[PDB]
Amino acid sequence: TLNGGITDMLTELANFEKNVSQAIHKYNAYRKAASVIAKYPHKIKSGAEAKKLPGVGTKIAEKIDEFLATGKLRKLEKIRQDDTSSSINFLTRVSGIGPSAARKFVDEGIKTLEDLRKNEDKLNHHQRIGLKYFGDFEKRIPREEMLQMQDIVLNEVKKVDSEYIATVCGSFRRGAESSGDMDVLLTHPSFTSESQPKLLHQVVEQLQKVHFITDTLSKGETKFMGVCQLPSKNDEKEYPHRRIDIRLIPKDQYYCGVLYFTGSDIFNKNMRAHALEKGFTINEYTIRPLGVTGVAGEPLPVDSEKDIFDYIQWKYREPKDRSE
DNA sequence: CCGACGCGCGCATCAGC
DNA sequence: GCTGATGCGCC
DNA sequence: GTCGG
Ligand code: NA
Ligand code: NA
Repeated sequence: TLNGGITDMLTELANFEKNVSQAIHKYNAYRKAASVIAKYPHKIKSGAEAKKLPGVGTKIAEKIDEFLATGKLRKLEKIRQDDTSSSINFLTRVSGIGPSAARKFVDEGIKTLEDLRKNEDKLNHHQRIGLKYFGDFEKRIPREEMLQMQDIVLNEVKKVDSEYIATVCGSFRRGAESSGDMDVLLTHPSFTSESQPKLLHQVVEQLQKVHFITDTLSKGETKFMGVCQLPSKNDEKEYPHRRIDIRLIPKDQYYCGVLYFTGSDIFNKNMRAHALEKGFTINEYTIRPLGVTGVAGEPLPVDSEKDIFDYIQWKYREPKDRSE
């Protein structure tokens, strides 16, 4: 809570910019500000003190002065009591309702969850499933539930084909106390960049046979997005439903994907800006050499995560320590 | 001053032909 | 019927 | 909104 009142404000402003204003660069500007402020180790006492930080400019500085002198933000107080704006903001908390659907709904008088319940006919399939599990989807997932979840995912995936490789990435892979969802990266030997896609459906189908996956938000041939729920012990309170994603990557790109999706995020930007001060370009799929021109060669065979630690030649930095 | 800002990705849905 | 654009939720 | 060419 050193600067919590300031970051809460910047994050509040950010959400309104994303959801009501539909100004995504302001959203990220506000969130960037909140990030550098949350990590600044002093109780900020002035907008001017703040403006020294990268991502804090004049306007956010002035907003801090008003916050620090009066407790509040006039613009925020006003927006907060504003029925149209705050309804739009709120409906975006329904998964499948982004800022356009929420603008559309608040135009036609749908402002609340109940209003959606009375107009299910006007929600696509994703939105219905977001509305149904609205509460569950806002709970975090404790690491201990992630382990049981990961037990089921790996058990069943090896059950369909012992040659599948599955990895749970996300902050969970780095050891997090809790997770917001489960991101599962899938691969098979029979799936290369130069390849046949039957493999995702087989795994989704097995996880629905054991009633682990309960609903389907979107499915294709390389990405699945849906809902899962741990089995209850018959007598106990039933676990909340959880968001789950499963990505079928090719094998020659898999460990690039594992690294990318594991992260953490800013770990990778260091990992990448400081990747090419060495001569091997990196993204999410491949590591490719460059030349004095700057055009890429052809990517060299990463078949374990740690050949991105040979090609750029860092030592071992495991899931654990990739905080940045 | 004025554009960049994830030099972003898979899938579901809509606008349009 | 199709393509391309736009909406969406994410590491 | 903040940065930088
Ligand atoms: Na600054
Ligand atoms: Na939403």
